Amino acid sequence: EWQENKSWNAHFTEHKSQGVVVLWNENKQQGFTNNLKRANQAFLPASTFKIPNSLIALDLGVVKDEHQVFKWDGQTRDIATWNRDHNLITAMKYSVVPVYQEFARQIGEARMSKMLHAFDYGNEDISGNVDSFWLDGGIRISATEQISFLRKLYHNKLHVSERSQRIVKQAMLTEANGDYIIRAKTGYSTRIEPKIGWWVGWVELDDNVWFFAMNMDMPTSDGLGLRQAITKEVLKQEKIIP
Ligand SMILES: COc1ccc(-c2cccc(C(=O)O)c2)cc1
Ligand SMILES: [Cl-]
Repeated sequence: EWQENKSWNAHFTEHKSQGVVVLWNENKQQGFTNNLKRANQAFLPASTFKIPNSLIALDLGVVKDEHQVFKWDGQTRDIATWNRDHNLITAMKYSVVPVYQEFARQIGEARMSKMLHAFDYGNEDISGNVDSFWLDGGIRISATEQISFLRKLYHNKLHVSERSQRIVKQAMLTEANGDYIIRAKTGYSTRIEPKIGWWVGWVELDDNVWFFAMNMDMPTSDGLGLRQAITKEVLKQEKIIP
């Protein structure tokens, strides 16, 4: 049911890094990873938390739809794409933390906690600031737990409306061509050690879906592109994508 393929470790060592890739073959109900223990190691989700955060905001009506404009608050931040108006699609695309912090404040601690328990999300612990716990609070989630959560989202089995789940899956759209569709979300955790990068989502094929969750050590922002590049090298090696 789970199989460990250490040959994938080469994809991390080539960049003098360390990490895990977890793949789940939905048709076969079989999982594959280079490191079974790290596959189950729990980290801060960082911006991968925008997936459940989006679902909750939509289902509570904090966000009406994917077109509602959230105006820039006028504070110039170090990420240029953050200093502009956004909707849910672009807020996800550019991982706009301040927009989602406003979501979290409107959701509030009580409803946020209830919804994460309902989602069985990670350790379900939101200790810390209601608008930063996923960056520097007590919430933790592993790669296999990310896949478990994503499988529910894909099948519309989370305890929010179908509409909310469809909109979030629209917002997760990352790449699409004649060969595959990727719906995914990046994360970059820097506020508490160890600094890591995330990429979680799935690859839609004609007759199967491959769910994936990867994280890797990320001492500097220079390596952020490796989150997707390493995942794609594994998918290519396993003949999942050309
Ligand atoms: C060194 O600090 C930072 C802080 C934030 C980012 C960032 C901001 C928005 C999107 C992404 C990204 O995943 O593409 C990364 C980078 C570096
Ligand atoms: Cl879509």
